[PDB]
Amino acid sequence: LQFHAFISYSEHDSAWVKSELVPYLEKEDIQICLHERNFVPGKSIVENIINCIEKSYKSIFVLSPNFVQSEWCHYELYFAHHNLFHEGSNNLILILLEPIPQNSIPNKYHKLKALMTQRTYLQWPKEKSKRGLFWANIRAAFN
Amino acid sequence: LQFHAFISYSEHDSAWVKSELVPYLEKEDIQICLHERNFVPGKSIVENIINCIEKSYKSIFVLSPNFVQSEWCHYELYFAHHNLFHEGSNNLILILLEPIPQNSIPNKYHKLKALMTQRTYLQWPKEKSKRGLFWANIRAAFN
Repeated sequence: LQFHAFISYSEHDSAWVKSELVPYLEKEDIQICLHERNFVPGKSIVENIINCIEKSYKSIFVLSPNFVQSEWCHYELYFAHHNLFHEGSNNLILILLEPIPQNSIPNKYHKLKALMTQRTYLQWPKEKSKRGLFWANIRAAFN
Repeated sequence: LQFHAFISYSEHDSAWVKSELVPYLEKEDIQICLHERNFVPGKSIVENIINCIEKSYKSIFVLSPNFVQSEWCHYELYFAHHNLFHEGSNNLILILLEPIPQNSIPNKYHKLKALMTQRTYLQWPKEKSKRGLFWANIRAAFN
């Protein structure tokens, strides 16, 4: 493994990932694989994603409605049968950054709906005093 | 019809579309639909796209490696069987903005690989003297 964490996210959520999640992980010596730094052309998105997933200890998915509408398609098409998304896998971390009503999810995304039904996700809290508890679950997932 | 043209493109190619393609079309009284920019709220990505396609005379796809890696998945998954992508379709216009080698395209993108195989696309030239034949081909598609 080359990375402690792969982070998969939508550009719509860029700010939150780059000001909160990424510096929090970097402060704790958690090296991150990202599409901006690691992706290479001459390779498909599928291959870059596969590289990050295979070289990383954990894979973090930053779930939001925007993530559903722009990023999930690749995972449904190519990664539905992947060990990462099999129930009882120690390496998946799902972060629900903003709520996703189940009926907002396109009906061909069968794996995404199966995962949301599982309810293993870590929810980002509206209340700023209950953050820290979020981070406690994150550090439990790693450290 | 409300629109003469739908334009599907990647944001990575925004510049070329907004400084070159769109003004060229607008100048000649062509009403343009965009699923993000001719916004409809209350809809998923799929519903916006199919909306634009059904309401427009032609559908223009601005093909680039970036388009393949960020936009095509939705079309393979939800629209592969649509009449728009049926061979011998008067209504599809493919613009090749930047080259896409066959091996960079994921093998599950069957419809895209078939379309690229037809080689009916309009290629954007590096040399500025072969433009104009390019633009003349565009206006040809539209009168």
